[PDB]
Amino acid sequence: MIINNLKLIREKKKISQSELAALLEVSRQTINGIEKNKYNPSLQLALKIAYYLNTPLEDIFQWQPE
Repeated sequence: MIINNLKLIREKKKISQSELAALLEVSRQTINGIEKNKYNPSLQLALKIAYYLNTPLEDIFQWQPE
């Protein structure tokens, strides 16, 4: 039903828009893909933020078909 997500990590990190905007050193419009990327964010989507976030993708990776 639900799986771990970097945005949830953001929630865990308690990072607000100003801070997220700080994270957003990558094209935000890429997120706009969420229209169709509403799935758990792709690694490319995840990596850009995950790069900044103190959280390995490996641990983060949700190998869930859902």
